[PDB]
Amino acid sequence: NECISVKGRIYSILKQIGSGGSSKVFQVLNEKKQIYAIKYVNLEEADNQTLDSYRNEIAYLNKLQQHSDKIIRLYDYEITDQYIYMVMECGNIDLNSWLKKKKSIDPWERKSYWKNMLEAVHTIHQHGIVHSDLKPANFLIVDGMLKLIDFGIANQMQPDTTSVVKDSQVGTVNYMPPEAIKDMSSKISPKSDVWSLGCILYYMTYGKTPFQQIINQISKLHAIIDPNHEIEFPDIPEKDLQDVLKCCLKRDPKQRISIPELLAHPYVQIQT
Ligand SMILES: [Cl-]
Ligand SMILES: [Cl-]
Repeated sequence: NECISVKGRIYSILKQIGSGGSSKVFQVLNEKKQIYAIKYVNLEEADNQTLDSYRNEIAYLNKLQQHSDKIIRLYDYEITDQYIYMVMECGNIDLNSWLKKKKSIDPWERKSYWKNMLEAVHTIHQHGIVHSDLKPANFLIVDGMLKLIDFGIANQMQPDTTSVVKDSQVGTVNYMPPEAIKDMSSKISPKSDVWSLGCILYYMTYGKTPFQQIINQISKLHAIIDPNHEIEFPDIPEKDLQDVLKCCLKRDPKQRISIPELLAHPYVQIQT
């Protein structure tokens, strides 16, 4: 059936994982029958700003390879004026797809994923990137590890079928930090990613993001910035987890906990 050549290396297409804006992802095999994911981007009719954002995303992905194995591997790539191919490490399943099909998450699993997420995001912060759009879909489960897939630089959407890609009703403000919303009139910092990570852990803890129940988007944004609107933190066995969540979801980012401090938190450091 179909092949893709990248830097002269031939890859046969096992299957298509999804589509995007003008994008496709495929599971492929090399000549030794080792599996990879190839992202294809059609550059035809794409503007400098999008090109530049992909160029910049690739440069960062490329550079940060060496710094953390909680970043998706970029084995190789090919860029012309007409297209991009990126040869990347293939995963098992994204975190959102995984969480959506899980009844309840094992406490140990949750903690372990939490550590992976902190480390990946810590890495990008150390190279001056604030992602600013973190959600479960930005993480891929690989060998039982979470790996960050993108840096929020590229104007890309993670792979899905035709109906989802053309669905105007996807794109949540459920993970959006208060300081971004008050920005609207640079409030965004590494603390913004802490809030979003906090919403992911909260989800993995209580089965919903903090404001998921507010269905009107404008109402939801109103609740996110409203200090008087209390976030519920139901008592749970893991008191360290409960604390983490309270520390990540402080509306004032100066009061909000940082990543280096999350990495020294009991929830992360003390076992059983
Ligand atoms: Cl895309
Ligand atoms: Cl629990």
